[PDB]
Amino acid sequence: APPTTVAVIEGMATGAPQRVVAQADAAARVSELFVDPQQRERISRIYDKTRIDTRRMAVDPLDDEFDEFRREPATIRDRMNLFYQHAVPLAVDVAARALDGLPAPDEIGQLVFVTSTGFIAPGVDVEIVKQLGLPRSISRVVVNFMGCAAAMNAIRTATNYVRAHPSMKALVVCIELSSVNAVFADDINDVVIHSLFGDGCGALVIGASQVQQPLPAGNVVIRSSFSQLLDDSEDGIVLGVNHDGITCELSENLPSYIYRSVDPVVAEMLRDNGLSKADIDLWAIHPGGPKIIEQSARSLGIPVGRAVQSWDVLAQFGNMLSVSLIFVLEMMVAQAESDKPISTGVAFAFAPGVTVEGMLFDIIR
Amino acid sequence: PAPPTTVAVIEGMATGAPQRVVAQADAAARVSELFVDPQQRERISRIYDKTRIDTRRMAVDPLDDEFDEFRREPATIRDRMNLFYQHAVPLAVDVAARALDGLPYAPDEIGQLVFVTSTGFIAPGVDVEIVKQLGLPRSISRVVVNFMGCAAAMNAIRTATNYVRAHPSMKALVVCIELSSVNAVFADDINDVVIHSLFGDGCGALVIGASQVQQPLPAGNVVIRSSFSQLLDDSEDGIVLGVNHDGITCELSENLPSYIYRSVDPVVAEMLRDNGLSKADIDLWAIHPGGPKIIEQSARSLGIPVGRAVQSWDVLAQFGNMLSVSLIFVLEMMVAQAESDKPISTGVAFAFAPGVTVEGMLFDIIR
Ligand SMILES: CCCCCCCC(=O)O
Ligand SMILES: CCCCCCCC(=O)O
Repeated sequence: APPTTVAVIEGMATGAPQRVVAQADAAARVSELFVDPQQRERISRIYDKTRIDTRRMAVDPLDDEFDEFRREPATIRDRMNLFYQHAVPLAVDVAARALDGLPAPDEIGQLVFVTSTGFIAPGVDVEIVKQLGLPRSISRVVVNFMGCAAAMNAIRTATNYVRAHPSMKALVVCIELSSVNAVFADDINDVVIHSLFGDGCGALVIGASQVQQPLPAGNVVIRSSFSQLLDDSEDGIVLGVNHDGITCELSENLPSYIYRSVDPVVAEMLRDNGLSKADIDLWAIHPGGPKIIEQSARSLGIPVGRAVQSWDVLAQFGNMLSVSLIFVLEMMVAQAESDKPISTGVAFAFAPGVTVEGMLFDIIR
Repeated sequence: PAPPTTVAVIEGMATGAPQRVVAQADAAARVSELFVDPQQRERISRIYDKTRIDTRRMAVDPLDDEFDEFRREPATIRDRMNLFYQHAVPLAVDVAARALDGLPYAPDEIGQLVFVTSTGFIAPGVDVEIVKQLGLPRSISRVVVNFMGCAAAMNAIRTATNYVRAHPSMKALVVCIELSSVNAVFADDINDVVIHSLFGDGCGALVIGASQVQQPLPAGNVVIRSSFSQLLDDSEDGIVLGVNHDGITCELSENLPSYIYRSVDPVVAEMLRDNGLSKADIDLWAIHPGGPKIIEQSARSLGIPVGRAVQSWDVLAQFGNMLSVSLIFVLEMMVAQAESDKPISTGVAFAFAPGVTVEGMLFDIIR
């Protein structure tokens, strides 16, 4: 007999590096390194097509001082040291603020640490424990290279924890510093990647509640969680470690995989929870790029602009991989879409596989 | 709400490793050749002898000159990760298939896959090929636990136990694979040679389900009673993992044995007390076979004779240090050869991760 308890987000917080990089300025830095004017207009037409206004970088890519370093080979170890150095102070602040809204450090039983842009042990999860004075006996899980949908896998892990240990809470911390892996382009993909990815941190505090028990406004109930590895999509999203930093490779066919897959997956899931698409008030589509939001919406047969919080996060921060969906959730909690006392929502994102990960959730108003 | 009164059971287990055996004597010969001073070659042979390792398994033949060009060449990390994938998949899939072959054929009951490695980094990775080639459900929950060192199987089991305790109808599959051989480079200092003397290759897989407590279980099942974890202080240097241009690396402090001596007893003592036991109630000590000093200092801390941990010594001797995998090997041995007449054997497993952290389980083997 499964426990009849449910997982609740009781606490959230976001953060990002102080350094803003205007998309206009980034396109200038790149266009300078082209001669043929037919090629310079293609660069500017790429950066304009991103529908990104700003990003936050831990390391300024529009800074000449480290152009020597970013061209130099065999720097991966230095970049991982660089990741640790920025990640700790950012991670610890965001986590501290996710907890600051709430009553007892000895009740936090699990820390789930998510990144696909950092690889170093002992890592940030340890400094989080020490600097926040969490229990030395806390369960730690490090989820790596699960891409942009990694927060969904982390939440599912946290949900399993608190449902097996209802007295206890789980702390989920995601941090992505794409900027630490920035290099001078060889291929088209490289320039496209460098045009989209930014930096951010998000943190969640998850606890268990008895079903039907009353909950304060702003709590998010995780009702249901779904995964789907698709066929003939291995090329879709590819992550690798190079001598000069971690890399991401996105197939030209990725938008086609997204169009094909989203509706059947989301349709089956909703049917399984006795819902139709007309019962969803909130669509938290992963803001990975314009193409990902566009093709996700077209698959679902909803107007592209319906996912306004996704568009807003892309515009202000770009693609922050795992973190992006914590930002979308914070916005949805912060600005209610209607008068309803509960808002029902679907979140999903794409990981290597290709895999579709998502949640059905309720925000209490 | 009240916590579920269910317990996690290992219902399935299997090990594997590369076909290729490499005698410790032969490995020491190749390494001594690449050195000049006869006083230096004495130290190398006395290092390899001191490991108390007889054989290891390599996916990649390290005493093979075609590979020596490559392992001197810089900026090869991507190629080595491609090399990891290429060997890992066939090995991973076989070991997982054999962990499941022990049970009624129902792939649709596997709800979680936890994939553990600190020697490989590539997406989409082995976890995906495992799902496809075994025809596990496309809807299966996947978690990739990376760079949690040699105690990573303990973190994985804890994760799997939380899953099946929240989803009692469902089972979780834990797969650990380490190929140290794909990160082999020519030594610089001392740590380099010591690391290259200890680490080997292996794969282990576990199938975990939930039982109602006191409900009867077949012989060979392992009951996970408790999991425990302890981050220690002034021990950051103890165990360090990093990614280099020419492969993943490991750095072990000269003070690591001191951290192990000081940590193990208090941690294990408190844990046992909390489950209503003393050290005199333990029948099985599954100390992580990381090296002689780790087994020795663990035993000295606990105040048990060093040779008491027989299966740890045997796994080191035959396979060396396989990080996360090593303790699945120790568990298989303990299941395979009963230590006494008792119908249940109670045991403690623990290992060391970056932090430094002590991770472990209290467990019962059904006889
Ligand atoms: C997932 C790691 C890839 C990051 C590449 C650098 C992109 C940028 O920040 O411009
Ligand atoms: C954690 C990775 C360690 C790589 C060292 C290689 C040891 C060997 O295979 O001889």
